[PDB]
Amino acid sequence: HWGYGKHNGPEHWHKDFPIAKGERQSPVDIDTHTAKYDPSLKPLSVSYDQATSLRILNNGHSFQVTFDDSQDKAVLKGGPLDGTYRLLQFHFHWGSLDGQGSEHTVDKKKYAAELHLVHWNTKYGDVGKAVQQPDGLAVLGIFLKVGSAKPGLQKVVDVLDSIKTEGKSADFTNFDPRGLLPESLDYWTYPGSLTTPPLAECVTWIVLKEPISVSSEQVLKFRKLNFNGEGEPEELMVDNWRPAQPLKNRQIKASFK
Ligand SMILES: C[C@@H]1CC(=O)[C@@]2(C)CC[C@H]3[C@@H](CC[C@@H]4C[C@H](OS(N)(=O)=O)CC[C@@]43C)[C@H]12
Ligand SMILES: [Zn+2]
Repeated sequence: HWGYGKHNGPEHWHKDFPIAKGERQSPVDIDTHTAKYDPSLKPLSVSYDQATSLRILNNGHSFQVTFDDSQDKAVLKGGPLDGTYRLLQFHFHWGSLDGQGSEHTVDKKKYAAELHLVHWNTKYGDVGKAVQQPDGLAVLGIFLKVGSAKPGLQKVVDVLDSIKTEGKSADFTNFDPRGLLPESLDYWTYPGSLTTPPLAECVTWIVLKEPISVSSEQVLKFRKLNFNGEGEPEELMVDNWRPAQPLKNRQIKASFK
């Protein structure tokens, strides 16, 4: 029922998901001058060498690459985190044009897209239990700007024609998510939420300062996806981003000076 349109988009979500007006909603604007450098923050540990990708799926609100999270193979540790977080999936949010698409903003700047690598805390045993906990999930957010191609994204772009409509999936084995990371792991962190329904307040956000560059041809392929199922009136999957929500009583911390 929910979506990104005039009649079912972000301003409607609170009716089915009243936590939409809660105290730790995401995304937020990152005011770079107000974010406090925290020398106590650890470097982020991204251990993706044994990652096992399984499938690529159009879920009607994004496309996602799902991983085997039945063991500690692709894990996030350190940074602001206590314990070990398993990679479940990554997905993107993007715009109809390059001047919008990101969920987080930086001094009100919107990027063309935002990559979310979703991880869950192994102390809760499964992701369904983890989404009920304030420290259940860690989402690594990476901004995309348009310029030079990202070679590590091309394997993803080239299969999107096979998952055009809601509910379509394909084999997507042997994909290495290290190819989607920028040079620097400098980050901002704050306590927040899932950015789609059910908007659960279960996420430690880790947003990288350094964007990755993708080509116009790569983001054009995102924009050919469809929100609709096959047969249904064609509605391009564009502008699948929630705007910035009130920061309320929260501090954004920077890992860097
Ligand atoms: C599988 C877990 C358990 C659960 O209840 C689910 C299904 C809610 C929806 C979640 C999913 C985890 C992966 C995604 C995270 C995304 O949030 S974001 N955009 O902040 O990264 C919201 C959409 C998403 C599919 C959750
Ligand atoms: Zn997301």
